[PDB]
Amino acid sequence: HWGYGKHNGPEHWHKDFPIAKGERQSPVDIDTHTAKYDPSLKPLSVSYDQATSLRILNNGHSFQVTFDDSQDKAVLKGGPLDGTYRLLQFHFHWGSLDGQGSEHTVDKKKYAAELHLVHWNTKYGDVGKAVQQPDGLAVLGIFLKVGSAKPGLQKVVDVLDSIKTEGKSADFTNFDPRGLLPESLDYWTYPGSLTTPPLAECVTWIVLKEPISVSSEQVLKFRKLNFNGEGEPEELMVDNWRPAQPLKNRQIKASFK
Ligand SMILES: Nc1ncnc2c1ncn2CC(=O)NCCc1ccc(S(N)(=O)=O)cc1
Ligand SMILES: [Zn+2]
Repeated sequence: HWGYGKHNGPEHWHKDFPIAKGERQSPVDIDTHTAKYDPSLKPLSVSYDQATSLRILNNGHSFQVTFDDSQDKAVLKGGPLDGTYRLLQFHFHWGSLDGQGSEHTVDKKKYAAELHLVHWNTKYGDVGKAVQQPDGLAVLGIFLKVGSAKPGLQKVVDVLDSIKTEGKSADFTNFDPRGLLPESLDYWTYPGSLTTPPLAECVTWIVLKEPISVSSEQVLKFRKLNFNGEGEPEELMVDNWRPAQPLKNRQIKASFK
């Protein structure tokens, strides 16, 4: 099955998922000088005060924190979106070294990691129906650079030792995703895809201009996780990012001058 190694990595995915070579694939390079400022874009509305985190899980390609999406508790609206999108989960993509790990790039610059907050359009009732729609999902992407620690991330990194290998999970309640957001909600947006199989072309991407800073000790804890299950040869969970895909007939818009 698919992964991030030499023999099953991103250059192989198109064999099982031919949409990998489609017209609106993600991630992409964000050319900041070619993005078009669109003063008709609204501010993003991030309403996370009633978020209910449930569990944290090593799924073999990342780790994810999952939320109760049975009600409008933590929702994204506005920006380029029509309607209301419910937070399902967040996860990260990261590198073996600090100069790579993000999926999106900015003027070809790679960041150490990229946070994805995954939301689905309540129009479609469940995330399985939403992935089959061109406007089914909205993913909020946030870049991580290495420097000062992000205090709001520490509760996450401290439990990773308990989900080291594929398939492990743990309860993970009362985690507040607002402690992962940067000051500014200035963003770029473009139509795209999931960055892991099935690579469905169902995502409105909203990528924040301002990265968050995390400490070296925080990102090193990411790099101790395992792709493998317990009892298999240890393969560190690093470089779990898809590289930039061709922009083709798309324009990236900016909410900011
Ligand atoms: N816990 C849950 N409850 C209900 N349904 C759930 C679920 N977990 C998974 N499903 C199905 C699902 O979500 N498929 C989409 C997977 C996805 C891929 C890549 C990106 S990415 N890298 O583009 O952001 C983001 C999301
Ligand atoms: Zn992702």
